[PDB]
Order: sequence, then structure tokens, then C-alpha cells
Amino acid sequence: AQYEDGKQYTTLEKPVAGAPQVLEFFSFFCPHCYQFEEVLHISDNVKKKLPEGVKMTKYHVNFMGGDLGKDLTQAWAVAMALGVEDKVTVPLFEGVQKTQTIRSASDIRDVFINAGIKGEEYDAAWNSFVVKSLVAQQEKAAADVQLRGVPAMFVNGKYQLNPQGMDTSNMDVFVQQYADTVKYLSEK
Repeated sequence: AQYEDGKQYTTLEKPVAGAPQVLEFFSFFCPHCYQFEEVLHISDNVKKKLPEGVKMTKYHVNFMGGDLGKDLTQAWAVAMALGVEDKVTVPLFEGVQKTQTIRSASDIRDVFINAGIKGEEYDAAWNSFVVKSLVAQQEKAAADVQLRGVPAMFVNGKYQLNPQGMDTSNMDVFVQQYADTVKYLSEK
């Protein structure tokens, strides 16, 4: 066929019931994730091709960057609760991977303050039980699908994107193939 299990995607032998429709995992320590975000705009291009009614979920993971990695997952929880993902995503990537000015929870916090979130509002979110369960959700969702690598995308808790099996000669062609695959998997 044109889309084949084991080529543009793999199928989970252990499907996950009740999973978000489009589920994406990343780490701010993850170099391909930086590319996916800053250079390729994968999330955005997938959205642009997704049907009517489909919601898109993105979670951070703990297994990179040890102690700071966990801080980053809680911070991404803060970002989701406050609805400020689009204002911190880029400076978080660049702070971890480009300038290397993020070395502590306090440095992560600075990124939010500079993005205009108020100190008191950030510290309140950081410490809130709503953020605790949002951290729990991120971990549970990664736990459910056996996740040992990022970037990763899962469709309807049963299919996993396999970007290794796509053209990387052209960056735009790669993205379109990737998104069209999400749309195909989505309609399955």
C-alpha cells in the first residue's frame, strides 16, 4: 500500500483506550524536538491538516535532563494551566539548548516572568494541586505507551508516527508527509 504499518507509522501491540486523539511528547532537552518546534513547526502543520473536531495534546517528559527535566515537566504543566504555551515554548528551547542559560528551576521561572506572566501567578500555579494532577497526566500518558523516546506522536492511542521512514532531503516535504500521515491515521 502507500501507507504501511512499519513504514510511516507503527501500531501499538498494546492499544491505549480513552487516549487523546493526537498526542505529542517532547522534551526541552531533545534536539530533534527543537527542530520539530523551531524549524519544522510540526505541531502547527499537523493542526492545519487535521479534520473538524480534533483536539491536539502535547506533553513534556521526565527521562531527559534528570532533575531539570522534571522541573521542566512541572513548568510545562504551569504553562498548560495558564494557557501560555505559545509564549514560553520558544524561550524554553533556546534557554536549554541555544544559550544554555536555564540551569535551575529559578531560571525556568525567569523565562515565564520575562514572557509577562506575573511572579505571584506563576508561583501559585507552580504549587497548585491542579498543576500536580497535570504533571500526573503527563506521566501517565507517557507511561501508558511505553515511551522511551522523543519526539513522539500517537494517534487515537493506537498508532505511532515513524519519521525515520520518511524523506529528509527536503524539509517541507518531510513535514507534509508527516502531517498527511497524521491525517491518514486519524481517519482510519
